[PDB]
Amino acid sequence: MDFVSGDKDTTSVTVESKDNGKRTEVKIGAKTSVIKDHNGKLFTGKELKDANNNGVTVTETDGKDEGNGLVTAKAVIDAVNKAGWRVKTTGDDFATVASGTNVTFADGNGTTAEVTKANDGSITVKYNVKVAD
Amino acid sequence: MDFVSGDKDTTSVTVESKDNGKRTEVKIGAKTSVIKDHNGKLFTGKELKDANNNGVTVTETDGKDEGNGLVTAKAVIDAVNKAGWRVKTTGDFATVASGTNVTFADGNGTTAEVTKANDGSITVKYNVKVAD
Amino acid sequence: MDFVSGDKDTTSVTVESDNGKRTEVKIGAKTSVIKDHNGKLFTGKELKDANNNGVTVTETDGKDEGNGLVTAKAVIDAVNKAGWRVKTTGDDFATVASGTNVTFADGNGTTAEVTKANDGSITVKYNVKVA
Repeated sequence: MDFVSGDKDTTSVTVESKDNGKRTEVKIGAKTSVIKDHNGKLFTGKELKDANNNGVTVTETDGKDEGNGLVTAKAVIDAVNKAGWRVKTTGDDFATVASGTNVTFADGNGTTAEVTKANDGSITVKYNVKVAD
Repeated sequence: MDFVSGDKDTTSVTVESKDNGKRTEVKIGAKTSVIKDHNGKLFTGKELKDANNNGVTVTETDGKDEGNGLVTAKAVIDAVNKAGWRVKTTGDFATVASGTNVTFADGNGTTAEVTKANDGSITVKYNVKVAD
Repeated sequence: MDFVSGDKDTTSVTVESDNGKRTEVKIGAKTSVIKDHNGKLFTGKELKDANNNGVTVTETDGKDEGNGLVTAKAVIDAVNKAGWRVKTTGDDFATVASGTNVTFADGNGTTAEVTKANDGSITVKYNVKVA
């Protein structure tokens, strides 16, 4: 009887006999991959390790990770929670706006901010000008 | 022959002999975790159940879920589709999820101009309207 | 002696034998593909049955209801192609995905000011330029 896996990356089955005889244990585990991220954009281990060098510290085990294995709930959740779109900050680079981050469209000098949300969920942002007298 | 699993959270293997005498069935399954969300931010079961109290009803089974198990496609899809960034509503916050249309329109004495570069980068610019 | 799986969609266990005496047991994990359209994530069946325009979905993915597990690449590719749409005046709509730079620039008689607080909260304000 042989025990082989469908996909070597998703499922890992190893048979050992660490009892020096007659006791054959079959270890069945799920190989999981880690999801990385940078500048609000999700990256794999190999991509982030090979393409980016600045400000990032990637381990050797994560460096060889090409993201072909499965993922847990926590990994996905944290990945999305660290992912989003970047906005240009004036004072002159970029700031990462992830999911759940509050963005307030306020009014300033001689302007009137009007941000509305329809029942369909569609967002309409509009600025007005006030000219009296 | 022994049948043990690598990780108890990702994989669950149970050996039983309930199917009558001499018939020993080995059930091998993958333990999956559920993904929750609130205000466009993804939370685990335990996180959503324990941190937030208002307007939310989380079951006891989901309350103990720490998200150490695997996840299915539909769960991830719905989670992302219920996740996004919040905007201040002037009338108090509104959740902007994936795929929802955000229209930058112009109003009184203003001119909306939203352009899309080849890089995919969006440039939003407002103008003032002074004719004659 | 039976080898059965808990969920047929998440886990697949098959016992096979080509001639006599060699019985191999293949255990693999059935994975589902995550699709997307207009920045919104869809399953295989949903995209295939509900959407007709501009999209070509295979039959194997057409029956996919997204009940199986997912790999890292699938999730990563799915999220990075998902996001929120903005009205472009050229018009129509434009899909803004994750990691995409959105610059609030100033124009005629306007002054753009986008600031980021310590909380990470973004405050965008427009000013008027009257010299």
